[PDB]
Amino acid sequence: GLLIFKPAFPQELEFYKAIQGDAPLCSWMPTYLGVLNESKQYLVLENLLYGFSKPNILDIKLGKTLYDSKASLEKRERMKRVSETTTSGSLGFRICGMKIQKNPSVLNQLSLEYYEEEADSDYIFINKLYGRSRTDQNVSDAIELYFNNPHLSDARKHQLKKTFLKRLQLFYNTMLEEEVRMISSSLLFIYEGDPERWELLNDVDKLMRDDFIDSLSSMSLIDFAHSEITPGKGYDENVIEGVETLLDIFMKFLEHHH
Ligand SMILES: [Ca+2]
Repeated sequence: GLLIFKPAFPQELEFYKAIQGDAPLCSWMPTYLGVLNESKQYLVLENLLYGFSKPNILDIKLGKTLYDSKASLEKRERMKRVSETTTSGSLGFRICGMKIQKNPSVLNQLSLEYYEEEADSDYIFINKLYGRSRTDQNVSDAIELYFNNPHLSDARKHQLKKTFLKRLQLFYNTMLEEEVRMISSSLLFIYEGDPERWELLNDVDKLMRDDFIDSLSSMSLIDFAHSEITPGKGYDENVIEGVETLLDIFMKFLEHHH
């Protein structure tokens, strides 16, 4: 599963084509490889899950404003409602979903309405209703829940929080330099839930993802159907505000853990 096939939206295709010592934006994105035709067209992308044994996935939507210019006022109105009623409008980001290995301690406290199990795996899908119902006060706990893998020691969970903080510092620095406007893009977090793989790699976790063409965790930026390059227009303040909040949250994870 080296590759992903995503239905092509012309604006997302144009964004990948336009893009592809602070890191450049492209280094956060999946590698775009081309298109496949059916006709139905698909974007062919690097699979960000490739190489993980038990990937644990967190999708976060970036921005207070959640519509672009091309939006019909019907969806413009729907998107203002989403922003106004979730952490998007207050904090600049919201949890969109997760797919994580179930932790018995977690499952006991989480409402049945917030997730979908299966018999065929140890994985739960944490749904949109969960992410939309997070408040400014409990959203930090929701992120700590993501990391609460039953197979990882407290030392490894902490390492990951620290590594992702560093990625957020680097991503913030990238965003100060990029002249783009990105609407409803996601940061995609992935970490390795299999501690045999932590053994194999001796707990060494690359800050930046290996260039695909020529990791125990990764942070990526995905979903560019409402993105475009905007040279001369300055940095994306809308997105950076969400990043600023994530930085505060992740720095707080490190408090008290001397
Ligand atoms: Ca080893």
